[PDB]
Amino acid sequence: VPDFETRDPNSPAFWDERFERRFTPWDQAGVPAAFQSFAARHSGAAVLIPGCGSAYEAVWLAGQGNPVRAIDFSPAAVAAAHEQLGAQHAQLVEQADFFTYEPPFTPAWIYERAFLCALPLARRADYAHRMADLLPGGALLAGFFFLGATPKGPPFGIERAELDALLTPYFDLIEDEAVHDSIAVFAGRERWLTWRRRA
Ligand SMILES: Nc1ncnc2c1ncn2[C@@H]1O[C@H](CSCC[C@H](N)C(=O)O)[C@@H](O)[C@H]1O
Ligand SMILES: [Cl-]
Repeated sequence: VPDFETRDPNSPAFWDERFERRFTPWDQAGVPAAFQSFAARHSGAAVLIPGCGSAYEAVWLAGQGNPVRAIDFSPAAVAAAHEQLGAQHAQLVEQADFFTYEPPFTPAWIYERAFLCALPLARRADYAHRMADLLPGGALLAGFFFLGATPKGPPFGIERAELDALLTPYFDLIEDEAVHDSIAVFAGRERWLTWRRRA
């Protein structure tokens, strides 16, 4: 809605400007219900959260005791995460490029929310390879996927068939659920998808 002077979503400065001016349409202001029920099913799982933004989910996982690393290449995003994490859990977030970052553990679960749809279309192929590289066979890429093409972006919507073309060479779809606490921008568009890394 506002007039931003950064336009390249590949740049951390792009996301800085949105956080800095308080224009963050994607922000849930909390932990989504489906994240909570999925995480309860995988209480021991080591979790990577790329493009974590405010990182509400990392605070929640800290309370459940999962190993977790949340990363965001945006300084303003990491400042937002620190506000949520406080000094107590600040070490769970790092300012890092998802496409460069090596986690200090092998993830059992990489949690997706409003990250794939933050990426320019040209970064989608990298996303798939990176997820496949990070996840061993049987491990999970699971979270909220923003389905259906959009005219502009971000958020860049993705057609179901294009998402298949991206992930099925590496993942089997094993869950596709309606979401019952979605915010306006994602209402009726996001779904919870669980992808299992192929062996
Ligand atoms: N290559 C990259 N590595 C790490 N973070 C990235 C990234 N590309 C985009 N991002 C980050 O992804 C975020 C998209 S906004 C989504 C934030 C959060 N996942 C939420 O659900 O609320 C921004 O904070 C941006 O800085
Ligand atoms: Cl986003």
